[PDB]
Amino acid sequence: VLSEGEWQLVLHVWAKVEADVAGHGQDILIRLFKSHPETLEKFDRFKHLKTEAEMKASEDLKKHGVTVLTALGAILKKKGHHEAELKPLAQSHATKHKIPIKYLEFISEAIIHVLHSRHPGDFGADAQGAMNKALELFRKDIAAKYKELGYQG
Ligand code: HEM
Repeated sequence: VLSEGEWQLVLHVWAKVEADVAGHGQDILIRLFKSHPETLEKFDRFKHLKTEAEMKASEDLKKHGVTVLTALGAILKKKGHHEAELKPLAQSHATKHKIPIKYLEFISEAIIHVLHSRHPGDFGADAQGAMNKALELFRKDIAAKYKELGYQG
């Protein structure tokens, strides 16, 4: 369970992310797709993007980065009472999108990298530790849903 002080560190940096949801989303998806190319294969609509410049130019990719960060932000602001928000997400990503838990670890690592690039003064070690704990809780709760449905990752 994160303490209240850890949730404050998380939501203090996220309020910065929300100043520019679309640029943050771009940087995070592009990092994910470059570091782990297999994840790009899950998206029929982005499969055609071959270079980082093509990814940066894609309005559809930018739009989907806003979708992802908007849903994550809604979960974070629930501070670990996020059952209603998480359940629809785990069901679609297990049974429709077929995303293994491992890929949620990958995108977590991209999120933490981008936050540290863009917000050094609000993302020192103590915030980085709280954010890693929040994303682990996110993954742990999804993985429980996966297990129930027969997908565990
Ligand atoms: C922070 C983690 C993630 C969040 C909050 C998230 C959220 C979302 C949301 C809100 C949607 C649209 C509604 C829905 O289909 O349920 C979506 C769709 C999708 N997500 Fe995720 N997602 C995350 C991670 C991933 C990852 C790691 C992958 C793939 C490697 C993935 C693949 C997909 C696909 C294939 C779709 C449908 C996209 C389309 O063709 O319209 N998601 N995700």
